Amino acid sequence: SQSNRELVVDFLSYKLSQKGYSWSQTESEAVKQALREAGDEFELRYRRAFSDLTSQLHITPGTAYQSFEQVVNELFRDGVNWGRIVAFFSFGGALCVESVDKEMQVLVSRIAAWMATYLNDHLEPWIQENGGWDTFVELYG
Ligand SMILES: O=C(O)c1nc(-c2ccc3c(c2)/C(=N/Nc2nc4ccccc4s2)CCC3)sc1CCCCc1ccccc1
Repeated sequence: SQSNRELVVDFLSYKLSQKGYSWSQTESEAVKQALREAGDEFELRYRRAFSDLTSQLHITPGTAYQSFEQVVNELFRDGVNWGRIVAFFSFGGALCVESVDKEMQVLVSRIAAWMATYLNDHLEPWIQENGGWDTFVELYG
């Protein structure tokens, strides 16, 4: 839904404010706060245990959605758990952060459309199948 939309933005803008950048190119906030937190732990703790997915996608302004998708597919080669969804978000942040690093901040809005597309096309059936976002929270919060 658009629940996923505003979630991609929260995660992205946070990841940028953290790197010193600026996105300007209730119980809900609890999910955002929870995803903000898990991504931070993901980065501190695991990110460097897996192959670098950003190394596999050579991000450019003329990169297509299906390029991104086919890379993101790799993440979920062995199924969907919440962790990999976290890693997914972390990935979008790193694409975003790298983009701004390389003077391609135009991509950022694209990367967010991309993730949102990927979420609804690939992951929402799972999330609702596994208790929605309020469930992710009860576990990882
Ligand atoms: O749980 C898993 O099975 C799992 N498999 C994972 C997996 C499976 C397959 C692949 C990978 C990871 C790969 N990851 N490569 C990445 N490279 C990058 C680069 C930048 C940002 C994010 C990423 S993720 C590359 C090869 C395919 S990631 C993952 C979750 C790791 C823990 C997440 C977490 C951390 C703190 C709090 C809550 C949850």
